[PDB]
Amino acid sequence: VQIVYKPVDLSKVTSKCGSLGNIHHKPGGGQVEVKSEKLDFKDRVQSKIGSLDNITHVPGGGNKKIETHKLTF
Amino acid sequence: VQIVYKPVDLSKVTSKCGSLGNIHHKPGGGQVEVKSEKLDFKDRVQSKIGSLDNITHVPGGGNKKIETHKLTF
Amino acid sequence: VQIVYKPVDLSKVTSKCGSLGNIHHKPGGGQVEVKSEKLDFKDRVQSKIGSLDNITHVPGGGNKKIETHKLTF
Amino acid sequence: VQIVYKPVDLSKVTSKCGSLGNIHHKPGGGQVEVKSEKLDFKDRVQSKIGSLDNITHVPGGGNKKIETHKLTF
Amino acid sequence: VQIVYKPVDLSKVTSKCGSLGNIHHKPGGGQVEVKSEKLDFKDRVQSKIGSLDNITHVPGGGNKKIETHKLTF
Amino acid sequence: VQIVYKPVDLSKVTSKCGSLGNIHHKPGGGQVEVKSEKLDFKDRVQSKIGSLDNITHVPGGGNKKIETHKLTF
Repeated sequence: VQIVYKPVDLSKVTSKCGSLGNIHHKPGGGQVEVKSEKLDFKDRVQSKIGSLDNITHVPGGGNKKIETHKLTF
Repeated sequence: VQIVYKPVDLSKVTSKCGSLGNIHHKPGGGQVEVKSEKLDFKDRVQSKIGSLDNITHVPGGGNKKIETHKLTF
Repeated sequence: VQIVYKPVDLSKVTSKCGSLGNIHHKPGGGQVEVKSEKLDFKDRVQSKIGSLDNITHVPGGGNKKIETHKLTF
Repeated sequence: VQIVYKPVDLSKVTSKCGSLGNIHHKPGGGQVEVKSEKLDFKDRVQSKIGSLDNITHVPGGGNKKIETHKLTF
Repeated sequence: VQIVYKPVDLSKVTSKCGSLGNIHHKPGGGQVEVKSEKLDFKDRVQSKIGSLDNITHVPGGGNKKIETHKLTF
Repeated sequence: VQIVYKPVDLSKVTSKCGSLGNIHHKPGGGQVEVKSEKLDFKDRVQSKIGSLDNITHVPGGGNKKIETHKLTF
């Protein structure tokens, strides 16, 4: 048995941007009011209140090559 | 048996943008009011209140190449 | 048995951005008011209140190559 | 009279367990509210209220051999 | 008369357990409220209120041999 | 008369546990409120209130051999 596994790649993944900017992200500008009375928790509680986990992501290029080569005999 | 596995790939994935910008994202500009009375929880609670997990994502190029090569004998 | 595993890569993953900036991220500009009376917790509590885990991420290039080679006999 | 009582016993009672666990028992997570007004007992009273006599029993092996030998002459 | 009582035993009662754990027992997580007004008792009262007599029993082996030999003459 | 009473035992009652642990027992996590007004008892009263007589029992091996021999002549 001969197996020859010779995949060849000359690919390009490219971008050109003349400028990138003037980007505004303002989560949670409105007031948040939470009022709790006489509550009863008999098991686990997770509480998030306000402005959490918000992302601004502005990469000058966010290009991806994802590449898997697999041989199973 | 001979198996010759010789795929060749000269592809290009490309973008050009003259400029990118003036982008405005404003989640949760409105007020949030939560009033809770006499509630009773016999099991687990997850609570999110306000402005959470909002994404602004402005890649100057967001190009993707996804590529899988598989041989099973 | 011969297995010859000779994958060849000449790839490029690239970006050019002429300028990158004027990026604004303002989570939680609104007031957060949390008022609790007579609450009763009989198991674990996690509480986050205010402005937490917000990300600004502005890489001059955030390009990725991900490349996996596997041979199983 | 000759009586020979010679039962012979090479038996095995056996278990193998790869792992045992992740067992949750939560009796009485609901509230109990008892309101008694103007009751009249002319004899003995036994009252159990709440969470009583609850068993969790998790033996790593819970085998029984029960063996009775009786001779009546 | 000859009576020869000679039961011969080579029994085994056995377990092998790879691990035993992650056992949770939470009786009476709910509240108990007992309100008694104007009650009359002519005879004996036993009252149990709350979380009583609850058992967690986790033996790494719980094997029993129970073995009774009786001769009546 | 001859009575020979020669029961013979080579038995074993056995366990092997690779690890034992991570056992949690929390009786009476809920509050107990008892309010008694204008009650009248003409005989003995036993009252248990709160968290009483609760057992945790975790023996590394909790095997039993019970072996009873009786000859009645």
